[PDB]
Amino acid sequence: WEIDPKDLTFLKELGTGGVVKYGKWRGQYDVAIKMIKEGSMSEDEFIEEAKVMMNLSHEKLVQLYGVCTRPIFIITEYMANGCLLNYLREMRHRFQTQQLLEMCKDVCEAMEYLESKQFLHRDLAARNCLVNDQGVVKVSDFGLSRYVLDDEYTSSVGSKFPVRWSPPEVLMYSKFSSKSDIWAFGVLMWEIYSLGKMPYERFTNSETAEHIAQGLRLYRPHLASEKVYTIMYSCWHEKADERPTFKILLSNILDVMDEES
Ligand SMILES: O=C(CNc1cccc(Cl)c1)N[C@@H]1CCCN(c2ncnc3[nH]ccc23)C1
Repeated sequence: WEIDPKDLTFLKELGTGGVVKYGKWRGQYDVAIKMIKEGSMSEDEFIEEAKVMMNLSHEKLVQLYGVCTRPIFIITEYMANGCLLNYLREMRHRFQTQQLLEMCKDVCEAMEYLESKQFLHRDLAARNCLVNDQGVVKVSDFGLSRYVLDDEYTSSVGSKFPVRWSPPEVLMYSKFSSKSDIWAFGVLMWEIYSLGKMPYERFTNSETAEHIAQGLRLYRPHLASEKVYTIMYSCWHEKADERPTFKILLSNILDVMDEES
């Protein structure tokens, strides 16, 4: 469960927000080293659950290799093409919709696995997915929000809360469940088919919440076929119990993949 930090070679910085670096493990294996900002996380709680998130293995989940326990380190799978949000916004890729659908299926596969384990992501969004050197999308930082201490992010009334990815029952009552992950998944499909535009682009968070409370929704990205739009729209039913499962969403996505080509 614990990785010896002396086995790490740091090679390049990948981002600061704490700090993420590219490096090697025992000379050979590529890794991401996440160096957590002091005071930013409930580290004891994180460490205890870290023991659980490593048994969470799936080809479409960014793999947790271990932790170093200042700053403590989270060592994970390295994803050469970075976060899905920036990849989507690189217009040079000139994606086909078949590739976009495959991105959606990648995430849906990961989320069905998490569902089968009764594990919530709680912050699913394109900014929390990564792309590897082969172009496969995997979902990262699942469950992480439970241990972030910043209160602009903890609470539904927070300036950093994922308002645009939250169902009505989350915005009004903080009711989290599998179906708030389902809702967020549908917004993620919208992000993917919109090549990474911000959901509810011309609205504030507060306008977005009123719009959702009123029963109005995101509409169809240009690159989305009717059958793809139907899939994402189904994640946004006002009644949580009316929303599909990730198993059902996976079948719907597989069906459309067949029908395109
Ligand atoms: O990992 C995050 C944010 N989450 C986070 C969570 C806990 C602690 C810390 Cl410090 C950060 N961002 C980085 C930015 C740079 C590009 N990234 C990667 N590139 C390439 N491979 C990779 N593997 C994992 C991340 C990764 C994502």
